[PDB]
Amino acid sequence: VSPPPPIADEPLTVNTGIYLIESYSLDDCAETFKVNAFLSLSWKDRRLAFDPVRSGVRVKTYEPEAIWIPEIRFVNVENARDADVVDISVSPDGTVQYLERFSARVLSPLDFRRYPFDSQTLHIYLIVRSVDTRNIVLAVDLEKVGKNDDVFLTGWDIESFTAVVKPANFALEDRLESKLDYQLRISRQYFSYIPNIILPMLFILFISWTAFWSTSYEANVTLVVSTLIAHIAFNILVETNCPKTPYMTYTGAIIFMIYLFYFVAVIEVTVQHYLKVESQPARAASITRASRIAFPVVFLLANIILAFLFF
Amino acid sequence: VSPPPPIADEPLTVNTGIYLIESYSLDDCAETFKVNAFLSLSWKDRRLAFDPVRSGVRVKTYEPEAIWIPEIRFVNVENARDADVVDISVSPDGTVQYLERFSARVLSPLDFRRYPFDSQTLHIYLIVRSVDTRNIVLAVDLEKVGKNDDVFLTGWDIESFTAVVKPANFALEDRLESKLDYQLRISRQYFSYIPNIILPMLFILFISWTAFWSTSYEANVTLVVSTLIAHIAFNILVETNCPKTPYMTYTGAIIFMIYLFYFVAVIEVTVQHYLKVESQPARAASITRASRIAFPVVFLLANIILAFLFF
Amino acid sequence: VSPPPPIADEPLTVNTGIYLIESYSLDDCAETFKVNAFLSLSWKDRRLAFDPVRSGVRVKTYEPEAIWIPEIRFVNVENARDADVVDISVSPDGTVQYLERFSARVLSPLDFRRYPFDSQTLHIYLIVRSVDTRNIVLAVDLEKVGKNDDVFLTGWDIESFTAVVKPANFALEDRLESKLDYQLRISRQYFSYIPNIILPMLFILFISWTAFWSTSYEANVTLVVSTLIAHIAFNILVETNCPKTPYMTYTGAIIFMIYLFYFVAVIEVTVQHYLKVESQPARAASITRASRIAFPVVFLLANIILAFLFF
Amino acid sequence: VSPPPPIADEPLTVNTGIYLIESYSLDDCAETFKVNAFLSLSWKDRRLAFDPVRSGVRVKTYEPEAIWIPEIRFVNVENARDADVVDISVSPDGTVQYLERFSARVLSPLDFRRYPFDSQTLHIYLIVRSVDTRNIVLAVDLEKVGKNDDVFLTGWDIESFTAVVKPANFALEDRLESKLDYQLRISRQYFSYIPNIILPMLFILFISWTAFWSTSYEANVTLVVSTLIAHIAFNILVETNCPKTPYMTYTGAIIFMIYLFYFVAVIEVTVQHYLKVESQPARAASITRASRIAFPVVFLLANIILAFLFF
Amino acid sequence: VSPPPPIADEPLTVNTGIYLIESYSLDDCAETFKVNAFLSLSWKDRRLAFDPVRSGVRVKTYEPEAIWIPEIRFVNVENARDADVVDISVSPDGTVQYLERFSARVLSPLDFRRYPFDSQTLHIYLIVRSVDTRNIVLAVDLEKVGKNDDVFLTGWDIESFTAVVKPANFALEDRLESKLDYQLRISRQYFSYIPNIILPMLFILFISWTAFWSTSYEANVTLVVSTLIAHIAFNILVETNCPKTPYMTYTGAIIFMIYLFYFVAVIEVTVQHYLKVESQPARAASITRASRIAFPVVFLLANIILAFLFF
Ligand SMILES: CC(C)c1cccc(C(C)C)c1O
Ligand SMILES: [Cl-]
Ligand SMILES: [Cl-]
Ligand SMILES: [Cl-]
Ligand SMILES: [Cl-]
Ligand SMILES: [Cl-]
Repeated sequence: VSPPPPIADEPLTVNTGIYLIESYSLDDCAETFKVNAFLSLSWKDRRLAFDPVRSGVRVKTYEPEAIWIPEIRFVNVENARDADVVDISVSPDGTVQYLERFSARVLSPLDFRRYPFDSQTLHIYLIVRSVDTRNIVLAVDLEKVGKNDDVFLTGWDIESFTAVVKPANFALEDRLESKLDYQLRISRQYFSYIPNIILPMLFILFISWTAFWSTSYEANVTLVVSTLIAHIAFNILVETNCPKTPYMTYTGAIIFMIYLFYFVAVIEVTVQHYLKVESQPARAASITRASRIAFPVVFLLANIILAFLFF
Repeated sequence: VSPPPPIADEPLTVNTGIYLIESYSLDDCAETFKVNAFLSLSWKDRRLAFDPVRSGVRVKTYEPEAIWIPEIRFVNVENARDADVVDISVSPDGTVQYLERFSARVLSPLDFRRYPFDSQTLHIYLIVRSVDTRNIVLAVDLEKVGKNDDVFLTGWDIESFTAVVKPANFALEDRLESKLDYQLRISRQYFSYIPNIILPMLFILFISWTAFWSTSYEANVTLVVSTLIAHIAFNILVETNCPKTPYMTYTGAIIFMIYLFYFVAVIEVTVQHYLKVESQPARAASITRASRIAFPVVFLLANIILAFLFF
Repeated sequence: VSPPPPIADEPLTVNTGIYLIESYSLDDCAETFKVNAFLSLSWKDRRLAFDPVRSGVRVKTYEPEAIWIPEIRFVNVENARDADVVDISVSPDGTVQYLERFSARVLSPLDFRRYPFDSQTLHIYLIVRSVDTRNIVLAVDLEKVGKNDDVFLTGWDIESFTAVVKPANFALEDRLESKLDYQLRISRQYFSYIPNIILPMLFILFISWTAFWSTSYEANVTLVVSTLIAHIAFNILVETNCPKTPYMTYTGAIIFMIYLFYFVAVIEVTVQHYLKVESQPARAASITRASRIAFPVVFLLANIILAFLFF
Repeated sequence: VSPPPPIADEPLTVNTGIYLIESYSLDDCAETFKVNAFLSLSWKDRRLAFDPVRSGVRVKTYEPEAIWIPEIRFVNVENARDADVVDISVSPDGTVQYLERFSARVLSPLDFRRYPFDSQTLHIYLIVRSVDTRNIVLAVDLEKVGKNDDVFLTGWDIESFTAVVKPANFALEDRLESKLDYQLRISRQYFSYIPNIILPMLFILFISWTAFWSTSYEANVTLVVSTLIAHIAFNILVETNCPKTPYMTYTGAIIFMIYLFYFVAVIEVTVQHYLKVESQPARAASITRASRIAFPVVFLLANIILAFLFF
Repeated sequence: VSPPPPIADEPLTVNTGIYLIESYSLDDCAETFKVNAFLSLSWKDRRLAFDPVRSGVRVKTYEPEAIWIPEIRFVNVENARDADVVDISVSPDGTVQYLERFSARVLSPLDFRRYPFDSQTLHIYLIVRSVDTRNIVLAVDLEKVGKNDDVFLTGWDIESFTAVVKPANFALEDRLESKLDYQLRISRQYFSYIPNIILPMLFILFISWTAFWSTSYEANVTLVVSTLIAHIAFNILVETNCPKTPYMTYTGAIIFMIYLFYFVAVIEVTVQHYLKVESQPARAASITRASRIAFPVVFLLANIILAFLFF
């Protein structure tokens, strides 16, 4: 229980590897996701070297307490990881082969600007603090990085689980720290978004536009205002249950634009009636007639503009 | 505390068995369910063999620390299982009989495509990682698999708890892994759906269809739009409180179709009025007259089509 | 640390007793409840007997580790109970007197068929698995079963805390099990239900029935449909927040019947108008006049029928 | 690790004291509140007496394991308290000075009858069970009982933290129990109630009363019914999120009375119209004229009656 | 062990420093936030002094058990912090350099008076209780206080992480206490508030004001009342999900004022109609004409007054 000594001035290279067993509980609101994975660590400790002939065994198994193990920690975890040592094995030269199974709630931010057509890169940061006697540097064993084929996130297509092989070495509180980046690339698999959210919302908006084919101010007030209540009630029904996002999203803009369309529709209805009351049914009829094309066209173009702006 | 040695080159067969005591907290949203069960393990360690004459005892009881126990883990659990060793018993030949009581929150995906007439297969995966000295393989003792008769999940019929006797042996990180599949088959209790959800949502839709027996555009706008609000408010009332499902479900389609029916009903109402204003009460009356049969018939057929498509 | 030996062939009788200190968090939805209680165990271990004269002491206090204690477990608990040994005391003849303080989230199903006029029987099942050497049977010490007078569940009258003195001995995985049933009888506090839920729901229904005193189809459509929205919004306001119950409840039936009454009221309104439009104000007036008595009477009788059926 | 022996037949007096560091998470629904506090215990165990000359030290510090500490427990806590021993100090005479820092979710019932003008007395019950060798009695050290000035509960004024100095010694399961009552007196902060809840609810109700200045049955149906929906939606907006209270509260009564006022207003509207249709516009006008004063006056009086009844 | 001895009469100075690694789960409702940070402690224990020449080593590493470490605690944490000792290092003069990684749910009150244009100062209070042998005082090592650049709280700009260098030394239960204040200054990201909350809420209000351009009492009742329902439904849609704030906020006032504006708008509508019915269309027209400017102007000024009052 002291770090291994350097042959020359070299730092201790710890070979890492994360193998995802299970990925679950991705909370879009909290920006967290839970993982069940294997963490494999490998380093050279000469104090533990042995001759396979005079020992008989080709590999020696140790208990965590018995030998020096580097203090590897996760940077972005909520509570400290729940680890269980699976195996520790020493090869004749002194190469330790550590493997543990852990579960962790990882904090990784999410970008909803392009929701529900968004892709995310989830991060798992590995860190090691360099000791008094010698410096510790992390390295990636690509043979020890992967994920089980069964690894799923409902409503997401899991593209890849890879690691940024070059560690980000830096000084923190007068000591060296080696930081490794493991990336989980996921893209939204939301198909049912169209018939469940977009299409009913659009039907309600269209229902308001039928007031451009009526002259009954009482039926028109009922149309635009009652559809505005329906629109809001529908949005309470399909609510993301997430706090408001500080930035403007694609879907956020569309919804804003829809509120603006209900507003402008009321203006038209109000004008059409006022012109009729002021015995000017020529202007009242022309406005209503224009609105029949004006509303769908402006809506269609404004959506094309937004879609272009976000994607 | 070292694995038992092989007679010849054979792997160590560990006989498993899960006996469900309690099943609870099935979360449709989270795709999780909690379990209280017995995990019985049984293997042969010759180092432990005894003569009942020299020992006096017909069976020897050990403490977990005293003997070598295989590291059996669950694949799909959220946090590591809460285990309590009930009993460890060695028979004269060296056959170990381990039994522990555990509780675990198991992650198993759910298929809502046929909801609320759906059946689900809940999974409990047992795994063992092969050691340095020898390979470990899992096997099922069918006498040690079952469930208490009292075992219940409110709103589900618990059909069976069985295990896929042939383990899925595979290589992972240069070591053999032996995986076992325990399946909990449950089917839903869909009767209260009819009076609680289907019938009221239907009454609301029918209330809209009474606009095919009226010529009052003001009363008809009120009918279709106000029932559309009622429909949405009712759906907020019977809300599954689950995130939206990425795939299209049977119930999802019906609801979509209902929104489309409210849309088409507004088109009819609008047309009826426009033809009536444009002094064409022949076409206005004929359309309304058709709609009286057109709407119920198309609805009935479209539902028959969907029911056939999903089931 | 081995079970006590039998004088003859008799099984070991462990005398149990649960004393409720606190009862809390009764979750109607989850079908669980939390408890703080004392669990008192008493058995005869001769290996521990002593002469009070030679020992000069009445009773000898032991530490849990020092002596053999039977593995008593709860059948219906979520996580394993949080136990704290209060006292272990041996009398001269070897009668052990164990007492521990525990807290447990107990899973006990609930029957809402007669809600909110329901009574429930909460269960706490104690179990012991018989060992290799000898069989263990549970017994009830009635002097050690009770509850503190301060024991409360908000919204329930706590009737009794008693135990089914005869244990349910049965075989499980070729070993004997001794199961004891502790019952907590609670009845509901239904008074605030009348002014808070029943009466406003009834006022909303009556408001719709005023359409039987009007001939204005526009005012009548507004009446029945707007009260149908009010009814739903009120139900969202008084929502049980519980997943839907798979079975039909008393309150479930009443609400279903209310939805059917809103439906039939729309039929009347529609008919009355159609007959008036078809210049038949004799039938239109007679139907409306009947409905003024038909609706309250049928509602009153249909309730009487339901109340009789459930109680 | 055995209780201290009595000089004469006296019981062991343990001097207690709770000092609130932080109070938080007061859940009105759950009737629980969380606390961070110091629990100071002091008793004389002569077995621990030392000579300051032979020891060098004027006070000796011990580890919890090393000496006999009385088993002090909380009666009304959800899970067992999270304790951390801060200091254990013995002075030559054998006087032990224990101090711990604990956090606990305390269950104390709440009386909402006078909400939001209510005051509550939160309880923290300390208990000690007497042993075989000698009886243990709790006592209060008033110098060791208080609260930090920073101690806050959002929306409450924290009046006092005091203890009922006379313990409630009683027999339980043939052993003596000494109980101590610590009381946290809090009163509510109710000013934002008026503008946030009471006033908008009253504006909506007044909006309905404008139907006493109109003869349009269609505008009047819309007024009373649409305000009844608004009233309900507003109540969903300001919802306490608490299960229904089994007893009738002050606020509960006001809301009930408001529902009754919407009901009676519909009766007026219905009557006024029926009398007008039955060509009796003398009675129709007189009723409406009365209602203009009848409704505000009866409402004002009925509230005065209720306020008097509850306070 | 035992505290270090003083050279002269001086108190023991413990040099503290908190380095935020992760900040997450800021709950505006619960007035709590979670943190992952390093806690660095440093004091001089002469008992540990050594000669680097005689020792060979320039620094000695110890295990927590081996040496005296001061009991540093947090004042405002929910449960006791989850700590893991990273490193303990003694320099030849006996200066201990302790470093641990902890995670804690910190309770810090929030002031919503200026929401959503608010800034908050989150607190982390460090405390040490003075022992009998000697007094302990906390000090800040400014080189050891900071935050990772990646440290984020969604929807907030993290301004600074600093400590109030002068500790709050005070007496508590006849012992000295040294308190340090660590402050996390955050300001809100209010831009998405305008398009998401302020603008749609405003449109809904303007929709009501169109009743000043209509004489149809039926269309006007529908306008003001239906927009009042829309306003409430929209507020249920954008709900903070936070318990009501005991104090009056800026947004609280605006919303109250909006409810008052819906009320006054109904008064106008009612008056305009009553004057028209009482054949006084001169006053009816003049009021409506004034309201067209009166409502926007008074609203604009009243908002200017409020904005000035809060900011
Ligand atoms: C006036 C009447 C036809 C009406 C129109 C719009 C909305 C509602 C409800 C949702 C308040 C309504 O009752
Ligand atoms: Cl970690
Ligand atoms: Cl596991
Ligand atoms: Cl248990
Ligand atoms: Cl406790
Ligand atoms: Cl702490």
